[PDB]
Amino acid sequence: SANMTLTSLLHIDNPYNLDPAVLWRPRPQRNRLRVPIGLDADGRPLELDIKESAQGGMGPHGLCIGATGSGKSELLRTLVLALAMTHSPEVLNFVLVDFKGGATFLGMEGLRHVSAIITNLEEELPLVDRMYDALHGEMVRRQEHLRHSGNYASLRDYEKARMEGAPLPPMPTLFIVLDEFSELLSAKPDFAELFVMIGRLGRSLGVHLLLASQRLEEGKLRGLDTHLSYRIGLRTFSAMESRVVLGVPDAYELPPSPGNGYLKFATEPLVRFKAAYVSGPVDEESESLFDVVVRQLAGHGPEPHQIWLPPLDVPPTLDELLPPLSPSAAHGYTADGWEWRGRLHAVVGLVDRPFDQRRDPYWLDLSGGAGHVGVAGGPQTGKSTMLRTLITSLALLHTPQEVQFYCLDFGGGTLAGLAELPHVGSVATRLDADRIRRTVAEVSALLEQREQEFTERGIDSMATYRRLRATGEYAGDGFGDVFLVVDNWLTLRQDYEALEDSITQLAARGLGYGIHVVLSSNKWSEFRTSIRDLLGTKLELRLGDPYESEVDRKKAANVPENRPGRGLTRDGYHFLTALPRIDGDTSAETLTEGIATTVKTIREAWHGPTAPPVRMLPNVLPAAQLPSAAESGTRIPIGIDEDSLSPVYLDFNTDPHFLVFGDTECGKSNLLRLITAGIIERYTPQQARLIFIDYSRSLLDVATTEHQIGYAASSTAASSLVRDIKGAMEARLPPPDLTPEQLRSRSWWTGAELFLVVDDYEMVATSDNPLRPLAELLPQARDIGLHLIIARSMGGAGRALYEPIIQRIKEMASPGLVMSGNKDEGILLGNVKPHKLPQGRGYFVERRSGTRLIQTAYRES
Ligand SMILES: Nc1ncnc2c1ncn2[C@@H]1O[C@H](COP(=O)(O)OP(=O)(O)OP(=O)(O)O)[C@@H](O)[C@H]1O
Ligand SMILES: Nc1ncnc2c1ncn2[C@@H]1O[C@H](COP(=O)(O)OP(=O)(O)OP(=O)(O)O)[C@@H](O)[C@H]1O
Ligand SMILES: [Mg+2]
Ligand SMILES: [Mg+2]
Repeated sequence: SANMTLTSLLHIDNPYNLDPAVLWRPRPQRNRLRVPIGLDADGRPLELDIKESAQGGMGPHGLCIGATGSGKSELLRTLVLALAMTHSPEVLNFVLVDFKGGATFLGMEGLRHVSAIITNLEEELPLVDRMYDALHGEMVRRQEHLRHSGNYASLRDYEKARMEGAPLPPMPTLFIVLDEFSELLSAKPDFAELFVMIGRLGRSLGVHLLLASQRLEEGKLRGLDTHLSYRIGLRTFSAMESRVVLGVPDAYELPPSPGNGYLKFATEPLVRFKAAYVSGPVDEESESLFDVVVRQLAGHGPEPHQIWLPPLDVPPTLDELLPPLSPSAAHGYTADGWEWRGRLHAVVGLVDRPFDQRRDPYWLDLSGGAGHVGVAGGPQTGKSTMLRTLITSLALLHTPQEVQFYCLDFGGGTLAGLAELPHVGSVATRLDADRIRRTVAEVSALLEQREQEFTERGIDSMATYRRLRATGEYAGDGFGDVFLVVDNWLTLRQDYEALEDSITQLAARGLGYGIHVVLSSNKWSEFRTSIRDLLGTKLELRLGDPYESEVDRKKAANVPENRPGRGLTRDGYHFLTALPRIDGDTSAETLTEGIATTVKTIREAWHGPTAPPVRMLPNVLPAAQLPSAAESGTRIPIGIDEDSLSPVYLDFNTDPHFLVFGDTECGKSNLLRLITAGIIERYTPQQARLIFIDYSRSLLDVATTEHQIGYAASSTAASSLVRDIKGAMEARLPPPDLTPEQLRSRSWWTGAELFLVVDDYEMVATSDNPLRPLAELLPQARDIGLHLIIARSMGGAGRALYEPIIQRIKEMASPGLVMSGNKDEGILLGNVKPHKLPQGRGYFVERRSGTRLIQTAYRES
């Protein structure tokens, strides 16, 4: 027995001129799914009929065993190719599976019969579980098709009803060839359930299975030995393996030459045969016969139903998951005229649904309820990338007047690439602490504004507000839907604990007023229990721990460790985050160049008002911007705070004294002239008078008025001015028997109040301090008309806190200001230790409102 060509057994004279029309002709009931595989001893061809026993013979399913060198690989090629040359893709589809990296089905791709070639599963082991659901889904799909089409019971009933005289789609029988199923089950033994289900359903569903392995052990065929009708035994490894698949050890004794084997079915005798080949040439009195055949058959017939889809390797882009994007008129670069534009929906990635034999785009409904977005994942998992997609995705479906973004980049500084977007208004890095506080303060203010205004106007919900601005006839707040983005929440609740509770309350009531938070961190446990529950839309990636997950502990573990972008959809499915690109390139190494081009496209397509910036404390605040005397009253504005950028006042009718510390050239003398000038504009010389102690002579600009009483530039002139004002205020001291009314009205004395303005107190606080005698009057300064306004340098200020004058001023809780300095001096006033501050800036300390960062005003001349 030499070796014969398959073209010979199929009665084909000319292989180089195949006609698919005369190959896929309607075959008789017996010849259906019946092809020759080789010749027997006598010389008669041996046919394999994989039809059910009730229709033909050798049952629906079968098994093939053959050790290395038995031609197991070549046999499987011959069987498939023969079936392909005898049937149309209309009536037959293949699922070719090899557990190990075998090139058995290499070249089968061209055939329209082949739905999927699943090779090499020993490596990416979880693919087995996917392949389970992909096939399990096919079983259910075929069944529901038979339940729906009519109420048929089997494919055969369906098929010829269809071909009898009916209108139905062709439903081809499915042939599944799984190689090395033995070492597959020894890897994932739970997979055997699929096999059993096939043996239970496959006959009616038209699904035929062929289990092939290099070597077998008897345990593997548990609950399968019955369903496997025909058995092809090539040269086995042991005598027992030959037995468990045939009943006799005859396969062990087969010649080492490949091609020889036996064929057992039911109770009918073995038939030794010799398989034909397809991997050779043909002669006459290079290239294989396989290639020649496939080359001609490829491209003919209906393309098969996809059972297996590309298993989540290369990430998609935003243009890939969205309709064609075009520069619209007064709508920017967006999906012009799309139904889902400006619906607060955003596409993020691609979800894998293998059971449903499809892959869905992942969409988020930030239109309320789930408007808050949370992201978690271990180091280098793909967070910072995820955020950039979500922002860009929203940026593509919305105009900068509809959405705004304010970011706190605490995870890599990658967000700075989107800073030129018209949708963003601020991108604060970890080094810009001033902008970080303001970014949160700005949104906090907007929330409070919308909290009141929405009730004042006829606005019942944020949906209405969005609908009002949509008319293009309403301005509102100047904002739309605002998104506060934090890259690393952990970093935030460490360096800025105060902002944790701040942003938390933003989330607790912001969704109803169009304020969204988009927070990201490493672990869900890094989010406090109070705020973690507020994140409606959670986007979970690969975690450092599969537990602590917010979807499924189990599933979380199956998420690829070192494959960035992979995650777990809320429904419990694997997905892959898209890339923030609209170019089309899906390569992560050229991401930087990609993002920059996307932002460039969106910005240049938008020719309107951009996102409102985060306003901050001015480097220089003009005193003219402060409320006038006719506005404030007797109160004197000195600057604005960081909290709400609102004026900060000093009311000398409530607290009589004021004290300010600060290093050299910080703004002491300027603040002193500012406060003084405020007194001039609000008091008449018969209401309040001034006395200056200015050794450095910095206060000449404000000592020219009629209020001026005494000006001292020397220690002698200073202490001289103390003697006469001491005895003066001593005269105003309350008589013992005064009624409470007389006390609070200050009736027993008349005249003006005295404002003692002292600049450079460190230079006047020598061994013999001129201000010392007045120390005993400072507590009684309220019952009289005394006021102390003192400025002192930073050096040795901490130890000066114990001086009689200052120690009593601080004791009676006088308003104070701590400007630029160092921490060596310790806490001077309030609860904040001094540090390097820009000119004019300081920490305003008041008994009420406590400590507050403010910016003092600059007064020229
Ligand atoms: N969906 C994706 N597809 C392909 N590559 C990705 C994807 N997501 C992230 N990457 C790659 O992973 C790298 C890290 O991304 P990213 O900075 O988002 O992770 P991270 O968790 O924020 O890192 P870190 O924890 O250090 O801040 C990037 O260089 C990017 O190229
Ligand atoms: N409120 C302010 N805002 C911005 N800049 C200011 C303010 N006040 C002062 N400056 C700047 O600081 C510089 C010094 O101001 P000022 O004379 O108040 O310092 P000082 O407290 O008197 O220090 P020194 O006692 O060492 O002179 C000035 O050149 C001025 O431009
Ligand atoms: Mg990061
Ligand atoms: Mg000064």
